[PDB]
Amino acid sequence: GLMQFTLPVRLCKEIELFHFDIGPFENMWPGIFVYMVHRSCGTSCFELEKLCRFIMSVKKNYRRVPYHNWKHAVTVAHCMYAILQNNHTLFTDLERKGLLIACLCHDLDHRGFSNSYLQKFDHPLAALYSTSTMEQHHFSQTVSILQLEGHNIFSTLSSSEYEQVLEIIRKAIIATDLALYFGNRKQLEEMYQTGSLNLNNQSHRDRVIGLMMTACDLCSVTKLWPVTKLTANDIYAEFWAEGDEMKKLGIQPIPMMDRDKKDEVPQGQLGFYNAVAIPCYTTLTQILPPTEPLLKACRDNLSQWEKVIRGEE
Ligand SMILES: Cn1cc(NC(=O)c2nc(C3CC3)ccc2Nc2cncnc2)c(C(=O)NCC(C)(C)O)n1
Ligand SMILES: [Mg+2]
Ligand SMILES: [Zn+2]
Repeated sequence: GLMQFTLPVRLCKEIELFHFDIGPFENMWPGIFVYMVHRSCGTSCFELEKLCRFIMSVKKNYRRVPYHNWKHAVTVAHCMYAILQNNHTLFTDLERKGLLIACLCHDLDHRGFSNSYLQKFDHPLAALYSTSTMEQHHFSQTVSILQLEGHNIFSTLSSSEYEQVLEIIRKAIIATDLALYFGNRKQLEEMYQTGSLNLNNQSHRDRVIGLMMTACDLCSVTKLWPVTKLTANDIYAEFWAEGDEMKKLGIQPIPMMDRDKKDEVPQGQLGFYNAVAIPCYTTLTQILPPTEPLLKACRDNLSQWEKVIRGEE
């Protein structure tokens, strides 16, 4: 209770910023996450012994893949921290509790392959879950660990408040199916612009929380260039591995996933920045102005990709 986590000065300062990198020291990441919970939610939110045992079970059940790993899970959790600490009054006590835990669990048990490859491989999870195949599997994993003994971190909530938070976490983990981002944003764009957006409307809240979960998920496009550039390599290591497996089924993969098509990558990032990221953060700023720094960071990294095409690097 009187046991505050304190980070070295550089981290203490640099963790409040949006563009923070959580560093290459794995064993610090659980402390970082706990520091973030305590400042974002409170020292009372979670029994510190149940939290630490949860955190380390979640860590155990992320795999050793290049991108969709334990570092991603913590990275995404930080971007959510940053948003909440810059939107102090807007979000309920349960929302702050739920969301940080959703982000840490969003990609639980990721294999390094998309929903499309699970379908075309005819994987069992495709049979169980036709749409948002992995994201439903992720949430299934979270629920499984929450229920392990000495892991129920929400044991002080009422039966209703506990259903509330698992629903927040369910919607939040499904939201990270990018195939749902497009319509969700498009519906928030109109609502803002026609001025019918209303944060007391709980169907609108689910949408805005949906945007926050994309924003956080893609937040490697919102780092300083050297972190974004280097994380590109990790994401494309999963992409090219999946295309290898697409080739293996007798399917010529989309250039993105074809490791013979590395020349096309800069342009592919443009199309991604213009098509998915700039619009994601634009629409997020319009709803949550103090998230502007994610847009600024995104655009800077958009410019660095133009500069790579122009040969200046
Ligand atoms: C050519 N191309 C690249 C794509 N995606 C990515 O490059 C990308 N995806 C994600 C996850 C999925 C959200 C996260 C980071 C990413 N890049 C990145 C850059 N720098 C640092 N870290 C990460 C797409 C794409 O998915 N289009 C959308 C579809 C293909 C679904 O239409 N198309
Ligand atoms: Mg995912
Ligand atoms: Zn993710």
